[PDB]
Amino acid sequence: MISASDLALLTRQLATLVAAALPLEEALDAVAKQSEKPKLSALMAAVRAKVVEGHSLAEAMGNFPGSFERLYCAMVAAGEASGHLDAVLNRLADYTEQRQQMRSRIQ
Amino acid sequence: ISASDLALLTRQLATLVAAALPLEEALDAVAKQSEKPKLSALMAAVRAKVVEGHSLAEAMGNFPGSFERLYCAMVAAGEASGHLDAVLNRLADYTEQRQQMRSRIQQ
Repeated sequence: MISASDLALLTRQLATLVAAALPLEEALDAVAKQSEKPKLSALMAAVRAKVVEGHSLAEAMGNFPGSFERLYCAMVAAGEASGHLDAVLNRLADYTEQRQQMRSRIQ
Repeated sequence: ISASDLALLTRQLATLVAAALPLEEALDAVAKQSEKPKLSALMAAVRAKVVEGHSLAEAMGNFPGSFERLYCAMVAAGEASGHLDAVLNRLADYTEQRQQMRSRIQQ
């Protein structure tokens, strides 16, 4: 069960690195290394294990539906299917940053 | 540039510098990923000064309409200490905090 601010941080970082043409495995590594929360490092490294293991990012992410909801994984799947993963992650970073904002407006 | 623009660019820049991209590749990458030609141009201009041999802090310093004195002094200091990566992460938190205040008010 992931905090909306923590998902928004991971997704912005990942979108930035993937857009900068880091290989996916390296991008997931950089997001795991840069995390302040051990639980977030582990999560990103676990997703990376699956991608290195041969799974797509969506399938990898799909292993953690408490972190990565169905809509988010299907968005990733489609970007991978089209060769536009970087566009889809940039879109998801905006989306996730809106949910973080809604959660701070109340609490 | 706006508060939300500065927040985005600082977060992007922190993420890339932390991933060990050379500063000139990090600035390029952030200029490429911007949807606003004014954001891209600013970042290209900062990069120009940095390729001309200036510090990031001096480079940013030429645009006091975007990079406040405190922002620059933090960058200068991180450059001095060999910890620009840590300084940009802190500025990325600061600029996000600021942005989400102007957002609580914005609606």
